[PDB]
Amino acid sequence: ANIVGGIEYSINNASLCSVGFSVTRGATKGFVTAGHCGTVNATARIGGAVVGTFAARVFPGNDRAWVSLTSAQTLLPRVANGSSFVTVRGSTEAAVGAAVCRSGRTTGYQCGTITAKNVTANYAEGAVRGLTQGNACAGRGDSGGSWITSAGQAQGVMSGANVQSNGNNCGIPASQRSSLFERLQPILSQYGLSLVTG
Repeated sequence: ANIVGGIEYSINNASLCSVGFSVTRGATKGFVTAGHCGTVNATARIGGAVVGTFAARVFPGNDRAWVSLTSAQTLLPRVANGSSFVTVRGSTEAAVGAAVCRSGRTTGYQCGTITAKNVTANYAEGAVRGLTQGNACAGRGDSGGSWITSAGQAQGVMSGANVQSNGNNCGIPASQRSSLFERLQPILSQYGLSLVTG
Protein backbone atom coordinates (compact mmCIF):
# COMPACT_ATOMS: atom_id res chain seq x y z
CA ALA A 1 0.00 0.00 0.00
CA ASN A 2 1.21 3.56 -0.39
CA ILE A 3 1.63 5.08 3.10
CA VAL A 4 0.22 8.63 3.12
CA GLY A 5 -0.69 10.61 6.25
CA GLY A 6 -4.38 10.65 6.99
CA ILE A 7 -5.51 7.32 5.59
CA GLU A 8 -7.39 4.49 7.35
CA TYR A 9 -5.79 1.34 8.71
CA SER A 10 -7.41 -1.24 11.02
CA ILE A 11 -5.95 -2.88 14.12
CA ASN A 12 -6.54 -6.62 14.74
CA ASN A 13 -9.47 -6.48 12.33
CA ALA A 14 -11.51 -4.25 14.67
CA SER A 15 -10.66 -0.61 15.55
CA LEU A 16 -9.81 1.99 12.90
CA CYS A 17 -7.34 4.87 13.22
CA SER A 18 -5.53 7.07 10.71
CA VAL A 19 -1.90 7.00 9.60
CA GLY A 20 0.17 9.88 10.99
CA PHE A 21 3.51 9.99 9.05
CA SER A 22 5.96 7.82 7.13
CA VAL A 23 9.18 7.23 9.04
CA THR A 24 12.23 5.03 8.70
CA ARG A 25 14.35 3.59 11.47
CA GLY A 26 17.57 2.44 9.72
CA ALA A 27 16.38 0.11 6.96
CA THR A 28 12.97 -0.43 8.63
CA LYS A 29 9.93 1.38 7.22
CA GLY A 30 7.10 2.45 9.59
CA PHE A 31 4.56 5.12 10.33
CA VAL A 32 3.91 6.98 13.56
CA THR A 33 0.35 7.00 14.93
CA ALA A 34 -1.48 7.33 18.30
CA GLY A 35 -0.56 4.93 21.17
CA HIS A 36 -4.19 4.23 22.10
CA CYS A 37 -4.83 2.78 18.63
CA GLY A 38 -3.12 -0.58 19.36
CA THR A 39 -0.92 -2.56 21.73
CA VAL A 40 2.50 -3.92 20.76
CA ASN A 41 2.33 -6.63 18.13
CA ALA A 42 -1.22 -5.79 17.03
CA THR A 43 -1.54 -6.30 13.22
CA ALA A 44 -2.21 -3.19 11.10
CA ARG A 45 -4.11 -3.60 7.87
CA ILE A 46 -4.67 -1.21 4.98
CA GLY A 47 -7.33 -2.09 2.46
CA GLY A 48 -7.72 -5.52 3.91
CA ALA A 49 -3.98 -6.33 3.56
CA VAL A 50 -1.57 -6.74 6.47
CA VAL A 51 1.00 -4.00 6.19
CA GLY A 52 2.86 -4.36 9.52
CA THR A 53 2.66 -4.58 13.35
CA PHE A 54 2.73 -2.10 16.30
CA ALA A 55 6.40 -2.08 17.38
CA ALA A 56 6.16 0.11 20.46
CA ARG A 57 3.65 2.44 22.11
CA VAL A 58 3.00 4.55 25.18
CA PHE A 59 -0.55 5.10 26.31
CA PRO A 60 -1.75 6.64 28.67
CA GLY A 61 0.77 9.22 30.06
CA ASN A 62 1.82 10.01 26.51
CA ASP A 63 -0.12 8.82 23.44
CA ARG A 64 2.36 7.66 20.70
CA ALA A 65 3.18 4.51 18.73
CA TRP A 66 5.00 3.42 15.58
CA VAL A 67 4.06 0.49 13.33
CA SER A 68 6.89 -1.42 11.59
CA LEU A 69 5.95 -2.16 8.05
CA THR A 70 7.02 -4.92 5.75
CA SER A 71 9.38 -4.07 2.85
CA ALA A 72 6.64 -3.96 0.16
CA GLN A 73 5.06 -0.79 1.54
CA THR A 74 5.87 2.45 -0.22
CA LEU A 75 6.47 5.26 2.25
CA LEU A 76 5.58 8.64 0.83
CA PRO A 77 6.31 12.13 2.16
CA ARG A 78 2.62 13.18 1.85
CA VAL A 79 -0.54 13.81 3.90
CA ALA A 80 -3.94 13.36 2.22
CA ASN A 81 -6.06 16.44 1.49
CA GLY A 82 -9.17 15.23 -0.36
CA SER A 83 -7.81 14.06 -3.72
CA SER A 84 -4.67 16.15 -3.36
CA PHE A 85 -1.58 16.00 -1.07
CA VAL A 86 0.38 18.22 1.34
CA THR A 87 4.11 17.49 1.16
CA VAL A 88 5.92 16.87 4.43
CA ARG A 89 8.89 19.24 4.34
CA GLY A 90 10.13 18.87 7.96
CA SER A 91 8.98 19.01 11.59
CA THR A 92 9.58 22.55 12.85
CA GLU A 93 7.19 22.95 15.75
CA ALA A 94 4.81 25.83 15.21
CA ALA A 95 3.92 28.22 17.99
CA VAL A 96 0.51 29.02 19.55
CA GLY A 97 -1.63 31.04 17.19
CA ALA A 98 -0.19 29.25 14.15
CA ALA A 99 -2.67 27.91 11.62
CA VAL A 100 -2.55 24.14 11.40
CA CYS A 101 -4.48 21.41 9.58
CA ARG A 102 -5.07 17.70 10.32
CA SER A 103 -5.97 14.71 8.16
CA GLY A 104 -7.98 11.65 9.17
CA ARG A 105 -10.33 9.01 7.71
CA THR A 106 -13.49 10.27 9.49
CA THR A 107 -13.64 14.05 8.99
CA GLY A 108 -10.98 14.29 6.25
CA TYR A 109 -8.73 17.36 6.22
CA GLN A 110 -9.70 20.15 8.64
CA CYS A 111 -7.77 23.32 9.59
CA GLY A 112 -7.82 25.64 12.63
CA THR A 113 -5.16 27.20 14.87
CA ILE A 114 -3.03 26.11 17.79
CA THR A 115 -4.68 27.46 20.89
CA ALA A 116 -2.56 26.09 23.80
CA LYS A 117 0.31 23.71 24.57
CA ASN A 118 0.94 21.28 27.42
CA VAL A 119 -2.71 20.33 27.96
CA THR A 120 -3.73 17.22 30.00
CA ALA A 121 -6.48 15.05 28.53
CA ASN A 122 -8.32 12.84 31.08
CA TYR A 123 -9.27 9.74 29.13
CA ALA A 124 -10.97 6.65 30.64
CA GLU A 125 -7.69 4.80 30.75
CA GLY A 126 -5.84 7.52 32.64
CA ALA A 127 -4.43 10.99 31.98
CA VAL A 128 -2.26 11.92 29.00
CA ARG A 129 -0.05 14.97 29.58
CA GLY A 130 1.80 17.50 27.38
CA LEU A 131 -0.64 17.61 24.43
CA THR A 132 -1.09 20.59 22.09
CA GLN A 133 -4.51 21.90 21.53
CA GLY A 134 -5.91 23.16 18.21
CA ASN A 135 -9.46 24.11 17.16
CA ALA A 136 -9.49 22.27 13.83
CA CYS A 137 -12.40 19.79 14.20
CA ALA A 138 -12.09 16.02 14.39
CA GLY A 139 -14.01 12.82 15.09
CA ARG A 140 -13.65 9.25 16.35
CA GLY A 141 -11.45 7.42 13.80
CA ASP A 142 -9.28 10.46 13.19
CA SER A 143 -6.88 9.44 16.06
CA GLY A 144 -3.33 8.71 14.86
CA GLY A 145 -3.84 11.17 11.95
CA SER A 146 -1.38 13.86 10.92
CA TRP A 147 -1.32 17.47 12.09
CA ILE A 148 0.72 19.61 9.63
CA THR A 149 0.97 23.28 8.68
CA SER A 150 0.08 24.25 5.08
CA ALA A 151 3.77 24.87 4.58
CA GLY A 152 4.56 21.20 5.13
CA GLN A 153 5.82 21.15 8.78
CA ALA A 154 4.71 18.04 10.58
CA GLN A 155 3.39 18.90 14.10
CA GLY A 156 2.14 15.67 15.65
CA VAL A 157 -0.48 12.92 15.67
CA MET A 158 -4.15 13.14 16.68
CA SER A 159 -4.91 12.07 20.23
CA GLY A 160 -8.48 13.09 21.14
CA ALA A 161 -11.24 15.73 20.87
CA ASN A 162 -14.33 16.82 22.84
CA VAL A 163 -16.60 14.90 20.46
CA GLN A 164 -20.36 15.42 20.64
CA SER A 165 -23.13 12.79 20.13
CA ASN A 166 -22.46 12.81 16.41
CA GLY A 167 -18.90 11.52 16.95
CA ASN A 168 -17.02 14.74 16.10
CA ASN A 169 -16.78 18.37 17.28
CA CYS A 170 -17.25 19.82 13.75
CA GLY A 171 -20.81 20.93 14.60
CA ILE A 172 -19.84 23.27 17.47
CA PRO A 173 -18.08 26.67 17.00
CA ALA A 174 -14.25 26.68 16.81
CA SER A 175 -14.09 28.60 20.11
CA GLN A 176 -15.47 25.55 21.88
CA ARG A 177 -13.42 22.78 20.27
CA SER A 178 -10.52 21.14 21.86
CA SER A 179 -8.75 18.82 19.49
CA LEU A 180 -5.48 17.48 20.90
CA PHE A 181 -2.41 16.02 19.35
CA GLU A 182 0.77 14.47 20.60
CA ARG A 183 3.85 16.41 19.42
CA LEU A 184 5.95 14.58 16.82
CA GLN A 185 9.50 15.53 18.00
CA PRO A 186 9.55 13.44 21.22
CA ILE A 187 8.12 10.47 19.28
CA LEU A 188 10.93 10.70 16.72
CA SER A 189 13.73 10.89 19.27
CA GLN A 190 12.21 8.32 21.63
CA TYR A 191 12.22 5.64 18.96
CA GLY A 192 15.11 7.04 16.86
CA LEU A 193 12.95 7.53 13.76
CA SER A 194 13.51 9.80 10.78
CA LEU A 195 10.70 11.55 9.00
CA VAL A 196 10.33 10.86 5.24
CA THR A 197 10.20 14.31 3.57
CA GLY A 198 10.31 15.61 0.03
